[PDB]
Amino acid sequence: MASMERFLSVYDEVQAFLLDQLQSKYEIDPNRARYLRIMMDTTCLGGKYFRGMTVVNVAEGFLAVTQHDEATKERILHDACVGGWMIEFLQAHYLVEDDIMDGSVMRRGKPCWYRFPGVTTQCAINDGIILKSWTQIMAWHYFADRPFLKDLLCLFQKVDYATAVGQMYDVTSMCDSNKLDPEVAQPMTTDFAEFTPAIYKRIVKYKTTFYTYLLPLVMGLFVSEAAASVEMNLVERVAHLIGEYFQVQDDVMDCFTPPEQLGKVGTDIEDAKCSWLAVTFLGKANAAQVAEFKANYGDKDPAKVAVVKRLYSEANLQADFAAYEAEVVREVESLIEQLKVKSPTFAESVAVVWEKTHKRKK
Amino acid sequence: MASMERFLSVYDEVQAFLLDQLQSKYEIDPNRARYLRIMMDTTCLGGKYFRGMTVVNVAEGFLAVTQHDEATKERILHDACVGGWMIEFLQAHYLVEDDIMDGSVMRRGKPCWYRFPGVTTQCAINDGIILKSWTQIMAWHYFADRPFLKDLLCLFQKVDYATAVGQMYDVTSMCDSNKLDPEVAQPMTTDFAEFTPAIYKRIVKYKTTFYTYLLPLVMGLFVSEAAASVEMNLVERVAHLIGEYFQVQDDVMDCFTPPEQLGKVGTDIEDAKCSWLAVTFLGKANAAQVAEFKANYGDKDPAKVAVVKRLYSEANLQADFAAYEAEVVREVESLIEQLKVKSPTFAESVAVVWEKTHKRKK
Ligand SMILES: O=P(O)(O)C(O)(C[n+]1cccc(F)c1)P(=O)(O)O
Ligand SMILES: O=P(O)(O)C(O)(C[n+]1cccc(F)c1)P(=O)(O)O
Ligand SMILES: [Mg+2]
Ligand SMILES: [Mg+2]
Ligand SMILES: [Mg+2]
Ligand SMILES: [Mg+2]
Ligand SMILES: [Mg+2]
Ligand SMILES: [Mg+2]
Repeated sequence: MASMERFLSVYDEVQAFLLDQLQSKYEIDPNRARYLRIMMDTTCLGGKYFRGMTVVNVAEGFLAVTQHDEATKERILHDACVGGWMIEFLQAHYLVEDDIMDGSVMRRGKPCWYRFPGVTTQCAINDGIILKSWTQIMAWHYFADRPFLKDLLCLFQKVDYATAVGQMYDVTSMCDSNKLDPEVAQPMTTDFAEFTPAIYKRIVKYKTTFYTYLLPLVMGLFVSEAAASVEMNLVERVAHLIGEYFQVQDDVMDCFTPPEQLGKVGTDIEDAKCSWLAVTFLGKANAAQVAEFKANYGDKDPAKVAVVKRLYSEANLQADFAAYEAEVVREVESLIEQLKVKSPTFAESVAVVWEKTHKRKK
Repeated sequence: MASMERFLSVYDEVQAFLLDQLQSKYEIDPNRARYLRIMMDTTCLGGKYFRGMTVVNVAEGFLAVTQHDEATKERILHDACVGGWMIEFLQAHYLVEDDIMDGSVMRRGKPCWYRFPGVTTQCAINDGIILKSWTQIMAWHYFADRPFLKDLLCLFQKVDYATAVGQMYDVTSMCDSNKLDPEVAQPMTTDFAEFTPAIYKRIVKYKTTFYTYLLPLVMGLFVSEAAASVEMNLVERVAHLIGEYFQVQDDVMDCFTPPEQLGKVGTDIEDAKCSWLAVTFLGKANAAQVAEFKANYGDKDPAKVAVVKRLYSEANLQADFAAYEAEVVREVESLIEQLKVKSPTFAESVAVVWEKTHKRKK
């Protein structure tokens, strides 16, 4: 796609500025500059760029239906790219830490950043922190004169906070709430009482929906200066729904999608994560099925993992997924329909975003 | 001290707001709210609060020499406390990650946060991230109406970035620059060619001086609205000097100060850190001394650590420290003298900050 290459060109423009600043104002040596360049490329590139490209196509939508000088058209497009990358970089930040947390071995077909021989966990933690720091630097540089600044930084902060809170919920999802004690080591849940749709929804919302759909959609609105034209309660509502779906997809892909296609090696079962599959299974399984699940979940043992994957297949889970997908298509159509009232151009943007998500394989 | 208890009361006011927001807008359950409260208390409290109390006494300085209503006097003091805590929280953030990175066992007399049985490294990484996130939340809440907002956030971002960059330099200080390769595992330096005053100064500057002296001093100036009265080039110059000293202190304390007094268990030697002691030793040691240092540095082996501590003691390092301290007192007096020209009230503030630092034991 031609549009994806134009977005990727602003990355090179962003990377060159970021590395020159390091050299000119932070006294970095060539080899450490090289290291961070490699770190940037590995962590930030290789993905679908769904999040970056959403802020671009929300922005383009308005550009087709708005009178602007050629120069303004150009600057809004450029703004959409920097906004895109900020998000991309913000995700990169979260991925790096997520991988050390979930103990993953592979991201986007290459090894996980911390698993690079010359990196190790002790560098990666800081590398991630720099990735987040970058988002703010490229904000204060590029958007220094822009009206939408205070508002962009405020949303960024808040979206970021939700993500950290969501991450906290997720990494402690295999614990019993009432047992949580910083002084006593945490045992897995034996009863799985916190594997409810409710508690799962709560997790997904904060860890996924804010940075994945809310942020790019509203960021496209900011760069366009079109926040006022749409009803923000709908955007929050649509973003949390497509966001929920996007994470449900990610969960099934973890178990049933081959790594070569996925680019990721599954880790949920071995980590006893409160995934949609675990929750949905427990949502329909019988007494014998449940007991066998309890005796097998949360182990790195290839046999116990296989017993669970068989338990999922037998429970006919891809039937439950198609019934969930059917109900989401309804509610997304609904909300897109609602969005036409005030902003037809943003309503289609959401129709396109939903389409690309509802279609993904990796 | 009475002033330290008043600052600590705003912490309780900050913590209560932060935890109520979680409950009201982020759907947190009592036990997870309890967890973060404990996490906040352990990471943020227990320290000297040098950084928080500096923004307070810079602010008070101006208040004694400026006409203000009782209400304004009160609001500026309150602002100084929130500014103080932001910094305290920003440090807390860095400490948590620093401890996993340096592999430390003890912070402020208690175990390192990640070493709490009920925490583990996988939670701690995110906990740290939340600590940083908090600083921004309490910024956007408390300083939403304040003129100094854009300027405070901009400095915070930049100071934060330097710290991450400084951290990057520090964790890779036992490597050879030219060998750094994300694909090849990193061997210790055998030649120690990057153990120069220059390279050490470069490290300390970015990892310590920005968040420890620059940030609180200028933050006190912002809350007072007094940035214009002082010359910023002097503040940057004085903060990087006292900051250098503060880190030099931290290095000697690592080796020669007993943990019971320090609250920390030393880790530099075992990690082959580019510390002031290592650099200063190599700066005066002979051929036989150097070779023995090379064959012993960077090991967790109690015997090899002891051989190094003896090498430091023999090289009469506390003579070199007193000559460095003497030269810093000169240059700090100098800069304080320079600061009297435009701002006598801030000049004393720096005279007091230097005094407390030059006096510390822990
Ligand atoms: O399966 P992955 O690693 O793609 C994941 O969705 C990433 N991720 C998603 C949301 C927040 C985050 F920090 C990280 P998860 O959390 O491991 O499921
Ligand atoms: O000895 P410590 O742990 O007090 C240290 O100064 C902390 N610290 C200082 C600066 C930045 C940072 F992230 C952390 P160091 O780095 O381990 O020497
Ligand atoms: Mg995760
Ligand atoms: Mg993961
Ligand atoms: Mg997953
Ligand atoms: Mg360190
Ligand atoms: Mg340390
Ligand atoms: Mg130290």
